[PDB]
Amino acid sequence: DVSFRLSGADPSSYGMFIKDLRNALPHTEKVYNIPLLLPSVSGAGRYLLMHLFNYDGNTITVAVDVTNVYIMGYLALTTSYFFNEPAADLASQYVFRSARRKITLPYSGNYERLQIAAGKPREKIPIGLPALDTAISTLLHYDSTAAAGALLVLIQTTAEAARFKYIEQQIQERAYRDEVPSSATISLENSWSGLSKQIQLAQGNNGVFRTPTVLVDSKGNRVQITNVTSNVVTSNIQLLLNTKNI
Ligand SMILES: *[C@@H]1O[C@H](CO)[C@@H](O)[C@H](O)[C@H]1NC(C)=O
Ligand SMILES: NC(=[NH2+])NCCC[C@H](N)C(=O)O
Repeated sequence: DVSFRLSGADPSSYGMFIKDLRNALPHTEKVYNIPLLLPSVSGAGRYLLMHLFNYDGNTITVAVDVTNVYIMGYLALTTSYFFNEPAADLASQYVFRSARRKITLPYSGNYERLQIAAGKPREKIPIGLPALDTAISTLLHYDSTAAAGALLVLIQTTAEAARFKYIEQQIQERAYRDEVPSSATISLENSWSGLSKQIQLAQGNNGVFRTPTVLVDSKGNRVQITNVTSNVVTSNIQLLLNTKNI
């Protein structure tokens, strides 16, 4: 398990949490020095538990699929909540079985559905450590519209930060003041599957991507990534989605 406490949190302790989260994900290979997530894991070992504590010390436990860093569901007191998705339904066979009741949320966990449920795109939802504290608090008591927004915050401040150092740093900058994600942040989130694939394809193509990946940089300019010498590959991305899952 990994844990993060918002009480006394600062950029350093958040950084330690994200490092723990990355290190909890199993891999047998690295591809261009980036850990390659496993094609599959059977049984309960597929799921990592993240224990998150809000500023008041109340807690939720979030189940994460270790092959893709997707959040499947979470436990709040004696109630479990899962996305309306076959993969989350499967997760519910292994995690939080001692919950007194299980609620299936009225949406799947992908960005498009969550944004529809929340009533706003995540370009408009502030993120940061205060937003994460709020999100944990929201998830403690069921409200599906509010939860969709909280889950968008949760996904970006945990999973997305684990995947990209740039995103981790963006959250560190928002340790004491929320701010909507940069356009670069959104671009990276949207491109993880694509980048993971092209980095793996580059292995037998002399470090060259079979298909260029288009991204937005910190400045707001649109740029093409074509090979593994790009800063996004050498410095930023921290986990690769296995091509068998793409
Ligand atoms: C590879 O990407 C680097 C970094 O962006 C770029 O400067 C260079 O033009 C590219 N080289 C090749 C051979 O694709
Ligand atoms: N990167 C993440 N933690 N994403 C959470 C979403 C998980 C959800 N099961 C999905 O369909 O993606």
